[PDB]
Amino acid sequence: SDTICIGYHANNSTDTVDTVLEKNVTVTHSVNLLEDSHNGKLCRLKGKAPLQLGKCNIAGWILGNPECESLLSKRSWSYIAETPNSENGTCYPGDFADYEELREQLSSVSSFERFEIFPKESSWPKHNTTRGVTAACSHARKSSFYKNLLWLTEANGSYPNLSKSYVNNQEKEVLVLWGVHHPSNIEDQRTLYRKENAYVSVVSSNYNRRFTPEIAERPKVRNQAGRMNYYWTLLEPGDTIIFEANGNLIAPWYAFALSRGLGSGIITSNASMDECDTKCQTPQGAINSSLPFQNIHPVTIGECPKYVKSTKLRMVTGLRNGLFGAIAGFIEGGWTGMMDGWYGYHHQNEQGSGYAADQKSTQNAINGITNKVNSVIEKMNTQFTAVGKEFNKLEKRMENLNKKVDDGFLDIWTYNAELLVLLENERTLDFHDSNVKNLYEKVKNQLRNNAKELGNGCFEFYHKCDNECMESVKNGTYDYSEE
Amino acid sequence: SDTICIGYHANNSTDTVDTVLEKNVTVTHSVNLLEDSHNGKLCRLKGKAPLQLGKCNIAGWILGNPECESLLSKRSWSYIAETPNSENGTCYPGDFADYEELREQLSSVSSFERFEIFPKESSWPKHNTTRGVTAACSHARKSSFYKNLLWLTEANGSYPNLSKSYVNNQEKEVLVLWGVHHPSNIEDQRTLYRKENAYVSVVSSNYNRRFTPEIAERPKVRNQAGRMNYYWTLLEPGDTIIFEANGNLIAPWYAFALSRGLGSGIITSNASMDECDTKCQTPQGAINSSLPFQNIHPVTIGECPKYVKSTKLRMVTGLRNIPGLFGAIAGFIEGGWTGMMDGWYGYHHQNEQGSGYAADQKSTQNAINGITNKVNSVIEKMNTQFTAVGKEFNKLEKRMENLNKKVDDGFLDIWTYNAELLVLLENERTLDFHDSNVKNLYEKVKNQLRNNAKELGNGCFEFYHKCDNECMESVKNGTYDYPKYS
Amino acid sequence: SDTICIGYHANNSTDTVDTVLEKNVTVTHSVNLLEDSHNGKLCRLKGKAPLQLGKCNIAGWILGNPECESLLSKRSWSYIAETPNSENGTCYPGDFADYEELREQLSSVSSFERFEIFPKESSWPKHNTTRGVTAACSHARKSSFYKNLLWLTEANGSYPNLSKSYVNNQEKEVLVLWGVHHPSNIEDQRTLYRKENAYVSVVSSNYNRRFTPEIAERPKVRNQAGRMNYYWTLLEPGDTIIFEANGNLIAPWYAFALSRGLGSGIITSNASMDECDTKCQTPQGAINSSLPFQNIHPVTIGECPKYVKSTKLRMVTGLRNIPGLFGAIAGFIEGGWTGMMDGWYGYHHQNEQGSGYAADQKSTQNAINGITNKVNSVIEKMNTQFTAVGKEFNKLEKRMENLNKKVDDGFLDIWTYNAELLVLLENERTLDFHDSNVKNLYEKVKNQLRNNAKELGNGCFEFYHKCDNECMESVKNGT
Ligand SMILES: *[C@@H]1O[C@H](CO)[C@@H](O[C@@H]2O[C@H](CO)[C@@H](O[C@@H]3O[C@H](CO[C@H]4O[C@H](CO)[C@@H](O)[C@H](O[C@H]5O[C@H](CO)[C@@H](O)[C@H](O)[C@@H]5O)[C@@H]4O)[C@@H](O)[C@H](O[C@H]4O[C@H](CO)[C@@H](O)[C@H](O)[C@@H]4O)[C@@H]3O)[C@H](O)[C@H]2NC(C)=O)[C@H](O)[C@H]1NC(C)=O
Ligand SMILES: *[C@@H]1O[C@H](CO)[C@@H](O[C@@H]2O[C@H](CO)[C@@H](O[C@@H]3O[C@H](CO[C@H]4O[C@H](CO)[C@@H](O)[C@H](O)[C@@H]4O)[C@@H](O)[C@H](O[C@H]4O[C@H](CO)[C@@H](O)[C@H](O)[C@@H]4O)[C@@H]3O)[C@H](O)[C@H]2NC(C)=O)[C@H](O)[C@H]1NC(C)=O
Ligand SMILES: *[C@@H]1O[C@H](CO)[C@@H](O[C@@H]2O[C@H](CO)[C@@H](O[C@@H]3O[C@H](CO)[C@@H](O)[C@H](O)[C@@H]3O)[C@H](O)[C@H]2NC(C)=O)[C@H](O)[C@H]1NC(C)=O
Ligand SMILES: *[C@@H]1O[C@H](CO)[C@@H](O[C@@H]2O[C@H](CO)[C@@H](O)[C@H](O)[C@H]2NC(C)=O)[C@H](O)[C@H]1NC(C)=O
Ligand SMILES: *[C@@H]1O[C@H](CO)[C@@H](O[C@@H]2O[C@H](CO)[C@@H](O)[C@H](O)[C@H]2NC(C)=O)[C@H](O)[C@H]1NC(C)=O
Ligand SMILES: *[C@@H]1O[C@H](CO)[C@@H](O[C@@H]2O[C@H](CO)[C@@H](O)[C@H](O)[C@H]2NC(C)=O)[C@H](O)[C@H]1NC(C)=O
Ligand SMILES: *[C@@H]1O[C@H](CO)[C@@H](O[C@@H]2O[C@H](CO)[C@@H](O)[C@H](O)[C@H]2NC(C)=O)[C@H](O)[C@H]1NC(C)=O
Ligand SMILES: *[C@@H]1O[C@H](CO)[C@@H](O)[C@H](O)[C@H]1NC(C)=O
Ligand SMILES: *[C@@H]1O[C@H](CO)[C@@H](O)[C@H](O)[C@H]1NC(C)=O
Ligand SMILES: *[C@@H]1O[C@H](CO)[C@@H](O)[C@H](O)[C@H]1NC(C)=O
Ligand SMILES: *[C@@H]1O[C@H](CO)[C@@H](O)[C@H](O)[C@H]1NC(C)=O
Ligand SMILES: *[C@@H]1O[C@H](CO)[C@@H](O)[C@H](O)[C@H]1NC(C)=O
Ligand SMILES: *[C@@H]1O[C@H](CO)[C@@H](O)[C@H](O)[C@H]1NC(C)=O
Ligand SMILES: *[C@@H]1O[C@H](CO)[C@@H](O)[C@H](O)[C@H]1NC(C)=O
Ligand SMILES: *[C@@H]1O[C@H](CO)[C@@H](O)[C@H](O)[C@H]1NC(C)=O
Ligand SMILES: *[C@@H]1O[C@H](CO)[C@@H](O)[C@H](O)[C@H]1NC(C)=O
Ligand SMILES: *[C@@H]1O[C@H](CO)[C@@H](O)[C@H](O)[C@H]1NC(C)=O
Repeated sequence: SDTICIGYHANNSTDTVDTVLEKNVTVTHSVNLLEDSHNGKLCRLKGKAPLQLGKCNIAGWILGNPECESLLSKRSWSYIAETPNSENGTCYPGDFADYEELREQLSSVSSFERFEIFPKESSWPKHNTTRGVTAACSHARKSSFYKNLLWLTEANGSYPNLSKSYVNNQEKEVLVLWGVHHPSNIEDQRTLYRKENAYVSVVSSNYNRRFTPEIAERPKVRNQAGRMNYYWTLLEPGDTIIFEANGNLIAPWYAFALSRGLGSGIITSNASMDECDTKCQTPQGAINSSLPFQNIHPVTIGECPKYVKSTKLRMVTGLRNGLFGAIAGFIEGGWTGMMDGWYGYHHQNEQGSGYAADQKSTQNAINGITNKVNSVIEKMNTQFTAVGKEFNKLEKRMENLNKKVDDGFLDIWTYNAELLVLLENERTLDFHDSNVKNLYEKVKNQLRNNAKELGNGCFEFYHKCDNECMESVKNGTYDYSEE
Repeated sequence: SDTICIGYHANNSTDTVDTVLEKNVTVTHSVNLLEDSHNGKLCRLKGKAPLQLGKCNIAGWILGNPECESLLSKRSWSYIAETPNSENGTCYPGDFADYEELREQLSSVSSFERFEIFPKESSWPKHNTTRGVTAACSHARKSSFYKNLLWLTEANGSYPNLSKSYVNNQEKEVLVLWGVHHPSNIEDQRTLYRKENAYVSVVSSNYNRRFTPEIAERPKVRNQAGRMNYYWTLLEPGDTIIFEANGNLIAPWYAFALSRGLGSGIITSNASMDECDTKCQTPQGAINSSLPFQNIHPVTIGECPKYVKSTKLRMVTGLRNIPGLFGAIAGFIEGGWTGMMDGWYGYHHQNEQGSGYAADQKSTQNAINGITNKVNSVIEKMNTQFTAVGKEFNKLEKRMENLNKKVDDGFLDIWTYNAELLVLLENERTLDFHDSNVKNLYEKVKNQLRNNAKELGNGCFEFYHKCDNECMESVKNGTYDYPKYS
Repeated sequence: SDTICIGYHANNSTDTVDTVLEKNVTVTHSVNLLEDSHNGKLCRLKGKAPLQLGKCNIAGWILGNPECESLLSKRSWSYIAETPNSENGTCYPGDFADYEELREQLSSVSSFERFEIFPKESSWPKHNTTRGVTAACSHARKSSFYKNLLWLTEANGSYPNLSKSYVNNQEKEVLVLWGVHHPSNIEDQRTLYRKENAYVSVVSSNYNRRFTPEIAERPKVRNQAGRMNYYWTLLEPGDTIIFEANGNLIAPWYAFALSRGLGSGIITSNASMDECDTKCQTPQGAINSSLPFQNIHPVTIGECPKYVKSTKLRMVTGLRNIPGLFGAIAGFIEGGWTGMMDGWYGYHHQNEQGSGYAADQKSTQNAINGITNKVNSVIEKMNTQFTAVGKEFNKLEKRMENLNKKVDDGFLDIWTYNAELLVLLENERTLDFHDSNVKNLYEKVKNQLRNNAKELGNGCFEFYHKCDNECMESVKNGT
């Protein structure tokens, strides 16, 4: 007897997917949508390396703590990496005004340039510029001080009025930092500033603040009962800043001209830097930006996949290894032997035997599933952003609001991703079930009376069929010689 | 021989939709789910017109900058519209305390009424009330000052202690604003206030602050080295506010009795206002709220379609236009019928009495009702809370500004993804549905005409027996007398 | 002649669901996905009862308003419940610094220990410790004061310098509260403090502030033109706090050692407490947390279903009830069988030995298992973290308040839309599924009886050969 069979692919694949109706379905071909690995390194974003702070936090780096590396020239960075629990910040204890705010300002800086705003050798001719050192800020076992500030003191029994101004002719924003010293007793205030009641005044076109030292005994920090409060402001292009004091000023020595870029952010990381590039950086390492979802870390920088709590997001592209009754229905098994398509034919006649795929229906199915995967992947809108937000000890409400935002996006993206994969995996299998059922009915319609339907997807020809009648039948031309 | 064919509609439509399996599919009918047009005007929200500030920002308007129009009547507004050239604010340089907070609080009011809190002519018998004008607040080429504040100065060589109180009897909140002058040198401090050390004190039942002038040389803004700081508080009904100073006070002259309503916001727009109503205002113009999505602007006020980055959201309602999951459409019935123009699905008959198309009304009306219900569900399930998306943050609120941007951008990402895929997937489902309606019509006829006709394999049945117009009507209305012909 | 029929289940159910194509479809079985009821009481979260403040707000409780002495002995809680009449707070008028911030801090406290930081009887030997009472803080018709603070005044014509330190040896954070008095006139300043210009100083390793009294005429609140501003700080373990003053200090008397727990929150509720447990508390009452969605209240504490504006989220699990896409149900098999009560799909046989219905167990069991897996996926994929939705903002934080409102409202719109459409679309898919299982059941037998029977067109086959009960069982068993 002669036979033409319609059937589908099977292979040695062990891939499993989940579907809305069935868990743990072994499938022939599949695509993973979930980034779940990282390279364990810090990499370049947008071509530039990050600003690496090493032993310091931003306070110590921006103030110039003697244990931190100085930036002498103009530099650029993609994001900032500080390590956890950096211990070199404000070596002299005090309050850093709007510290988190300043950290956020430095996260959106494309270029950054240190310059000597009030040069130490020439700006203070009637004050002592070389005695302002302390053991709290020592380096290599010798006392020192912040490299960007200058602790002025009395000279020859007097601390005269000082008035120092600076005009921003840099055609960009200038970040100016300064300090105010608060002694632990009036003896030290008298010794250093030759006055009991001093003041500091700092003004620009849009900044204006007056400081008066407050003297009291305090618990010792870094063996210091005194305090220095740190302050900063952004001087607009063309604007001037005026410093006026008769005591206690920790004066600007170096300041920073800066250029703004894309908003970036700060990564806390114990990971080391490497000679890699990336479109998306996480605290434990860089991740590929090709898939729509990732489960490595919710706080990322770059053009990043959405963070999900999922551990598996596997999308079926092939077949069971149903809704339309053929696959796992009346055609109960796949053909490992057919290795050139998803759907096709098996012939058995006197002229020879073997499997062959139907190129038309397989190519249509391959092209459609490809469009489906590309839509799940490429419809994902991806802007360059920095997720992280920093809040101080009196911003717990803002911190919890930020956590409620990140967590809600996580719940929405996790649920929708899980269910999308479950439902569309079901749809993809029905699509294959319907492509083979339509292939069967196409041949049945052509083979109207010339064959018996065996009920297994196979038709036994009455008309004697060689290897020549079939090529016309699989090419869909038939002339409906009874044995 | 006589023949009855099953087929589906085709027309001259050029609409294209995308589906999960195929992009750019030509279809007979489709619906747009994406608002992509606005009317270019500012409209009334919740029945009320916005406050239009024109040349002024809220600061200049509320202080009474001499270049701003004063409000003589009691009025109401749903939101505030300032223009990109709103440049007239604090004409005398200084800090406006909690400015953004005041902008948000003033953005929608049930009633608003300016009134003379401390009449200039009668409240300060021992101070100079006529010398406090400056070129920084010039008007008509003459020095001037804010119309709602009064710059008190010394009179006859003395600036006496002042203590002025006001009881809120307005049975609503009163917005009281005031200022503090900070001279640029001690000579000016002496000349105007006859003291080097002055203070200002302002107290209510829940507001309590003391100000002392700080004198220093400062860079000149609008040719002023001095500074004036502006302050405000909302005095609750029945409460008292007390001003105490011996110098430097920029005193309240007019205040505002107001009732605030549900929180609104500020629109920055160069669009003109019109006598239109809307549920959703956008900076470039009002938009309809009938569709679930819009791509006009992310920052809107009202009950608004969700903002998406999509450029096209077209939902198929009809069929592939050919002038498949179930094998019929674009399968064995490979083409549509331009000739059938009164339904989606139907028949072509040819017998000795004539030929022509006819739509199957039952199955067509069923499909129209389902697709209608499907489109209405996609549209009407969209809950949109009244919201004012915009948020203003000052130079020290950058983290807050980025948190607000992360919220708007996260919602944009969720809604764009969900909108695109919903249309991609439901477009596929709608086409499967039409394909399955044609299969069931074809199979319905095949069951009726069991052996009395040959299946040609293209949607057509070749009758063995002669079939007239009562027989053809019998097949199309599903009362085919099968035994009669066997 | 002998007949075998394929059909589907029908019952007396009146449940209705909506589908994307058709509203209000009567179905045989369904599951509710929407929690829409609550028990009307306050319950224990994570095993611990809430702190009920009753007549007091948090200011009155933490400061020790004399009308809150019944709250001085509560030490552990899961969340805080204030009532709509919580009116006893700062009985002496003034500003409470970072009050909302402190309310959020106390929302995340596991254990709480009040302790006498500066004992009134022994810490102030040269000041008057018994005169600092006022009618603004009355108790039992006698002037009084906060039970956790001490209003120090001059003794015998002088208010001497004071310096008091405290070392946190509690091995946990110590919440320290204090105040600064601001009289309305300089006569009262001299009377209480023997000084016109005083100062207060409070310092630790990370806190540093100096306060100066401001003397001015003020409107009277609770008959007081004076003011007391309230302050606090969290003292780190091992750190020292130093109080220094020569006047106007309202000194700490008791402080609080606290241990943080899971971040929780504050509920305002008129509901009474009961001896119940819940994984989710709402202001009107506790709710079940089993379903993925609830419509009771958007501001919840616990592991909570997502809040939706929906009034009905019913998912069909069974079939159209007749007491489609694949053409059988409501197609050529126009009705369901109330008689078949042992399955969703099955057969009716009629031959010379008898008649009756029989469910096809394989196809029914396969369908029941698949629909079960689907219902469980919709439910169990819902990630539910312990959260406290609520956020409190003061009169100068409207922008923050409206940003929090935009966040809550955005999540509500996303979840409502997605829930409604998921149910409409999966209800359609579920009904399509049943239509397809009966079509495949019909087609299986039609292939089996290729020439031996006439297809009647209603799901029934008229046997040509006489078919007995072993022939019938083989057709129903596919043998
Ligand atoms: C309650 O709290 C108040 C605070 O509000 C206390 O008031 C303060 O008390 C302290 C001590 O009681 C006062 O400090 C003293 O100041 C005098 C005045 O010194 C000045 O006057 C002289 C010239 O006019 C000169 O002697 C001084 O020179 C000092 O400073 C320079 C700095 O370079 C240095 O070179 C010198 O060597 C001197 O150090 C200065 O110009 C000062 O003379 C006192 O010295 C005494 O104390 C120190 C330390 O104890 C000791 O070393 C000396 O031997 C000497 O015995 C001292 O420093 C402060 O001025 C007060 N402040 C106010 C506002 O009144 C009050 O005392 C507290 N009461 C109680 C009961 O505790
Ligand atoms: C370091 O910093 C301190 C504080 O910042 C400065 O101290 C101030 O210095 C100014 C300038 O000398 C002082 O102002 C002066 O006040 C004198 C007194 O004026 C009052 O009394 C007279 C007569 O009773 C009245 O006519 C007058 O209207 C006032 O009521 C004035 O007479 C001075 O004017 C002289 O200088 C100006 C220019 O500056 C001329 O135009 C005049 O013609 C006149 O010759 C002057 O205005 C001020 O009092 C000081 N403050 C304090 C708190 O003492 C230091 O000067 C500064 N530098 C140094 C080196 O210490
Ligand atoms: C920069 O960072 C380093 C590392 O954190 C700092 O060195 C550390 O300084 C702390 C504080 O002084 C030391 O702790 C103290 O040790 C001393 C002596 O043992 C003791 O008296 C204190 O009670 C406390 O235990 C710590 O041991 C020390 N560690 C090392 C490795 O040196 C340094 O101070 C920082 N310098 C600047 C300028 O920021
Ligand atoms: C600033 O103060 C320092 C220390 O008080 C002065 O340093 C002294 O300088 C002389 C030379 O002029 C040396 O002989 C001393 O040994 C230095 N003392 C110390 C402790 O190093 C310094 O001179 C002062 N600055 C100016 C400009 O006079
Ligand atoms: C109101 O706004 C106008 C325009 O912003 C101001 O006029 C400008 O004033 C500056 C002086 O600082 C000049 O440099 C410009 O040439 C002016 N522009 C025009 C078009 O005249 C005006 O001063 C503002 N007035 C007040 C009271 O705020
Ligand atoms: C005007 O009011 C002030 C304050 O009420 C009176 O007293 C002065 O107050 C300031 C504080 O702002 C102190 O620095 C002064 O020392 C006070 N003057 C004294 C004590 O004589 C002032 O007396 C009042 N003016 C008149 C004319 O009564
Ligand atoms: C505790 O709260 C009550 C009510 O909120 C406070 O005031 C009572 O209010 C009404 C009159 O307005 C009456 O019940 C009593 O006359 C009021 N009581 C008193 C003592 O005035 C009460 O003052 C609050 N107590 C404290 C210490 O804050
Ligand atoms: C999933 O299927 C694989 C075979 O494909 C099997 O080895 C494994 O145990 C299954 N896991 C289950 C049923 O949980
Ligand atoms: C103070 O005297 C020293 C003496 O060595 C001198 O070097 C310094 O320049 C003087 N300070 C001045 C002139 O401001
Ligand atoms: C889309 O379809 C239209 C109409 O058939 C056709 O003209 C156009 O070339 C197609 N291509 C794209 C990219 O839209
Ligand atoms: C808004 O809808 C109305 C009613 O359908 C319509 O007349 C109007 O043109 C629409 N406007 C815009 C801008 O779409
Ligand atoms: C100052 O004195 C003149 C003449 O006595 C008088 O006209 C004027 O009103 C006085 N100033 C004030 C504020 O009354
Ligand atoms: C107020 O000041 C002006 C100067 O601008 C002066 O001419 C006038 O007389 C003064 N009036 C009083 C009452 O002092
Ligand atoms: C069906 O068509 C026949 C032929 O004209 C007609 O006589 C009969 O009334 C129709 N039955 C219906 C519409 O139910
Ligand atoms: C829905 O259908 C039922 C019949 O099962 C009917 O009683 C009811 O009135 C219909 N409408 C609503 C809103 O329930
Ligand atoms: C404190 O003051 C009260 C009343 O003012 C008085 O009865 C008491 O004896 C005083 N005690 C001391 C120690 O001064
Ligand atoms: C101080 O006040 C107490 C309060 O009772 C009093 O007994 C004593 O006599 C007063 N005088 C002195 C010097 O202690």
